[PDB]
Amino acid sequence: GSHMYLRITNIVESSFFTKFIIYLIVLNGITMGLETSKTFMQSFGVYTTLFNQIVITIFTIEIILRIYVHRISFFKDPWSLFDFFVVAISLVPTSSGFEILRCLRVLRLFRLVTAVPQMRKIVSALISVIPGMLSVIALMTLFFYIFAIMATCLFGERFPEWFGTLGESFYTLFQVMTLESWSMGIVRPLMEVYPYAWVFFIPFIFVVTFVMINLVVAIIVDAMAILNQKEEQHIIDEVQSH
Amino acid sequence: GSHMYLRITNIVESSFFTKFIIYLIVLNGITMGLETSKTFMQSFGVYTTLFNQIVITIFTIEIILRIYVHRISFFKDPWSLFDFFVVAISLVPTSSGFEILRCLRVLRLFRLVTAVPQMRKIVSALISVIPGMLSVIALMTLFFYIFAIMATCLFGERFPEWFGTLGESFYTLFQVMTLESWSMGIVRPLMEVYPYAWVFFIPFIFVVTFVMINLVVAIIVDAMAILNQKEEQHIIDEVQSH
Amino acid sequence: GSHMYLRITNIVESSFFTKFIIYLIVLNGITMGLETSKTFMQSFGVYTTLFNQIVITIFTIEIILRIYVHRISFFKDPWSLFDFFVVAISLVPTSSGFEILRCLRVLRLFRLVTAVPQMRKIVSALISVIPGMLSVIALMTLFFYIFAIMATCLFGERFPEWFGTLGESFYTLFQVMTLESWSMGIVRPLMEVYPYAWVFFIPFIFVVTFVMINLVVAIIVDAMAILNQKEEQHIIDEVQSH
Amino acid sequence: GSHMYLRITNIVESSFFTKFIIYLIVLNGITMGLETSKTFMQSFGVYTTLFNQIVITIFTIEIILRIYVHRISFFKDPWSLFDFFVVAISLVPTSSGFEILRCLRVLRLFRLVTAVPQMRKIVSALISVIPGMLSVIALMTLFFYIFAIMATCLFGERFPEWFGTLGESFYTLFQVMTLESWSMGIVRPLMEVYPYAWVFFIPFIFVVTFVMINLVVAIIVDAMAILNQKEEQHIIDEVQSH
Ligand SMILES: CCCCCCCCCCCCCC(=O)OC[C@H](COP(=O)(O)OCC[N+](C)(C)C)OC(=O)CCCCCCCCCCCCC
Ligand SMILES: CCCCCCCCCCCCCC(=O)OC[C@H](COP(=O)(O)OCC[N+](C)(C)C)OC(=O)CCCCCCCCCCCCC
Ligand SMILES: CCCCCCCCCCCCCC(=O)OC[C@H](COP(=O)(O)OCC[N+](C)(C)C)OC(=O)CCCCCCCCCCCCC
Ligand SMILES: CCCCCCCCCCCCCC(=O)OC[C@H](COP(=O)(O)OCC[N+](C)(C)C)OC(=O)CCCCCCCCCCCCC
Repeated sequence: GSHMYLRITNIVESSFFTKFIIYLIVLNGITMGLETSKTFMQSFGVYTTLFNQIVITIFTIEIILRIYVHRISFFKDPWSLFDFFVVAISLVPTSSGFEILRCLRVLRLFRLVTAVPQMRKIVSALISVIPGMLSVIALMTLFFYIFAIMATCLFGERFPEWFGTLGESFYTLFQVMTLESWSMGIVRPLMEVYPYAWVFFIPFIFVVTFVMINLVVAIIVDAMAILNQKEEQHIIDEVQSH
Repeated sequence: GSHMYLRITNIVESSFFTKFIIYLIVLNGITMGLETSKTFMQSFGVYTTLFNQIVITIFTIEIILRIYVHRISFFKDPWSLFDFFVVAISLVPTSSGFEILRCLRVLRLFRLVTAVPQMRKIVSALISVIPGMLSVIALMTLFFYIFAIMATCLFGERFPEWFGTLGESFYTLFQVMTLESWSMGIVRPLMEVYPYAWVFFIPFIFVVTFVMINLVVAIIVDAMAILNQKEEQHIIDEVQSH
Repeated sequence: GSHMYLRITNIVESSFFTKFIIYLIVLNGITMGLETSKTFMQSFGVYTTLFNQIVITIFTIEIILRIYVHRISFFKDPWSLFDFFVVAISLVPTSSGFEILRCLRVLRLFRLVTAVPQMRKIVSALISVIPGMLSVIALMTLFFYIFAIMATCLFGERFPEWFGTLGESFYTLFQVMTLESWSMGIVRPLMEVYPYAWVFFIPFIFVVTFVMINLVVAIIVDAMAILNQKEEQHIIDEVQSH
Repeated sequence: GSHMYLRITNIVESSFFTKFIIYLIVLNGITMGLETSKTFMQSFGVYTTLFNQIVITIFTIEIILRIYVHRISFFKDPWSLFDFFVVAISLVPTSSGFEILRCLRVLRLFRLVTAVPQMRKIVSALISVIPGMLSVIALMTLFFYIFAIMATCLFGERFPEWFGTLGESFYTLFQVMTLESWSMGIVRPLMEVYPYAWVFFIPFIFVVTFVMINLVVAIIVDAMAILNQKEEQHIIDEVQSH
């Protein structure tokens, strides 16, 4: 039994195997770039379509193998779960009146992140910030929800494209947060009917802007506070212990 | 006497009471989201209106109770003052030719910030920066006031929508500070009549931008200077005292 | 002789004198805000005009006095030089076919910065950064000059409003640096004639953006490097000297 | 032999030589600014054209000399390589149906950066950050490539100006990253046909924005972590060694 199992485990945990997979990702990447062109597709079109159907069958083996080799531990791995879903997507057939999935196929190129350790590290690094930010995101989202409800009620009847709905207002308030056209595009028009509308949007811009800056400052200053704690230990320990 | 008073104080300072209040906030939140839809309002409309009239009577008890339990100390509490005003708003009746207040009702969902300690902390944290910034805000506001007066006098007669008034110019100068359409929307048009107008707006953009960046840098560098002072004490004390 | 001189020096260096001056600044401030309105000017117009002619004569005494009291040292003072020029401006009479100066009158409200120590400190603080930035500004300005010359030569004949002139191109390149309408407003139009124009503007946006961010980072990291040097001294001196 | 070689090496490594070169750069700079004007070119036009043909012959000597003096070491020098190419450009004759190069002539003013040590230092300083950023740029570029392919496939048939091509989509996605017109100009139009398009662009804006901020924070916090390591050594060494 454990004779057969290790036969595959030595294959899977192989460096070659990894490298081979990575080789395909890059190739199926270059492939999917060229499929973008209907010129290319009119000549070398069909070659590409089978290469796609190959790579995807190969990748399905890969995952089955990875699962057999890792069993439970695989579904406990964020990176493997990703690889499952991003290949699973590529399995569900175009046929069934949902041409959208034919467009998501290309998420399988994210496997290159999943398969290359220095990419993995970066992603892990970026993500590591988020869980501290969760409450602040929640507060900001509540803030949006309140203001979105208020604007729907104040401006939605005269300005329904922008505020007719909680979603329209959620969308407009995000545009205002990015400051895209907020004045020329949105508020200057609102004021033609609601002259005091600036009393809603300037303070919204102040709060939302102030928060994002403070978040950044908090992150930097709080992180530098830890590095200073860590110094105190090692500087004070070599003063005490010596 | 102090028999009856403590009967309520044990209720109010109850965890259950807090949790119950919080439960309503979330529900009256979800409620006010659905009121946004006239579809929903045409079916389940009236259920919602009474739930609103209940929650608001309940919340008025809550505050009366909170006041009896806390007396003076309550009106010395920013968080309670908020809760008073944000519920008071919700009391003043729609009737009296001011439909605006019907739209402010929803500020009562900010109680969720007021009622949940980790939200409270964040808000306290964000606000803690402001009092150091006060003079700089004052300087910036003076700067706006001077430039707003100057632009009203230079451009207001040909460009009254944007500069006819001190307020129009205050509003335009804030749009320029955010850089929304400043060139295409405002300055490029001004130059068609006042070719040297760029001499007003580029330097305004330099000053205002430079200041906001410097403020951020000052905050970070000045905060890291304190954390280094605090280290000196503990590092130097364990060198001296030992 | 030095009997008479000190008679005035005790007046000038008076706290009252300072406070009186500051009192006028605020009042002549509020005044110049109300002059903004032709409604107000049609009623209380003339009161205002004489108050202006008073304040300005008073301020001219002030400066003469300040000069007599300080002699050479006055013209060596940036803050006094400012006060000289910002009041001098207000002296040159509207008459002489230059209505622009009537609009600069209001720069005299900057005296409030000049006259209030906590404002003075802020301004001094903001300015303290600039001299380190001088070379980098020079580099950036050279960069603009080169790119402005290149764009005038590439795009100015088809796009003269935006690039016909070194100044037009200098102005457009600053708009691109702020990212105002850079694509929709400028580059997307250029591409209709010069399809590879993106090869000029994306890299311009990368360089200019990268530099401004790096400048900020350099300032923060370099400033935190000094505060760490200063610690080393005091931490190492109390280790050696004790 | 080494008699003749040193005759030139003393010339080239001369301070005067450097200063002379720098003098021309500034002059040929001022020159190329004035060539921008067809007024000036109609009067003093030809003077300028020969001055240009002189400066460029002189600069070609300079480089030949620099090469003879430095041999191999020259082509190992980024700054000299630059000087070679930026002067080489200026050699290839306008004639050959490529009027574009007549516009690149002016890159030779970048020699002033190359020739002035404090400029050199800045450029070296800015560049010093990039190699750490390489992987993150690669990740971001992969991200753009995936999203550009997806948008070409989702929106390119109805919105070909913006998404018809991988390049059009690459270009649009960069405009969205800068947030120029992203909503009013791009997404609001897309939604008229593809109402859920916001599900593509908001998350694209979140990822891309989050990353750029994190990069800046990482740089600052990671750099301050090194300066704290360096302190530990010198603070702990003067505790141990003394
Ligand atoms: C800290 C947590 C904060 C979380 C906040 C995130 C919530 C985001 C919800 C986004 C709303 C999604 C729906 C949307 O945008 O569309 C508006 C709809 C449509 O109105 P309706 O007129 O029904 O349109 C249907 C089409 N018709 C008329 C032709 C049949 O109108 C509606 O159906 C309104 C939907 C309201 C549902 C509210 C759910 C969120 C509960 C969060 C509670 C916060 C606690 C205080
Ligand atoms: C460090 C502190 C700095 C603080 C600065 C903040 C001041 C912000 C004031 C905002 C101005 C609010 C009024 C506004 O924007 O509207 C412009 C008005 C209206 O002109 P008007 O033609 O009267 O319009 C009335 C309508 N009508 C003609 C049909 C009867 O025209 C006016 O009435 C002008 C109002 C001028 C009042 C000035 C009050 C601020 C005093 C601050 C003193 C600073 C010390 C140097
Ligand atoms: C590190 C230092 C960098 C400093 C760079 C800052 C220089 C900024 C200069 C701004 C240019 C100001 C003039 C401007 O923008 O207008 C363009 C003019 C007008 O052309 P034109 O056709 O003569 O128009 C006159 C009107 N007309 C035809 C009806 C008689 O066309 C011209 O006259 C062009 C003016 C060129 C003068 C150049 C002066 C700057 C020398 C900096 C040297 C850098 C060293 C490499
Ligand atoms: C971490 C590394 C990431 C690096 C990503 C950077 C790649 C950027 C490539 C930019 C694409 C340049 C071409 C472009 O934008 O134009 C689109 C073309 C033109 O379509 P087409 O219809 O042939 O137009 C020709 C004109 N016609 C029809 C009249 C004869 O359509 C095409 O030809 C599409 C070109 C696809 C080539 C893909 C090359 C990049 C391979 C990167 C592999 C990533 C590994 C996962």
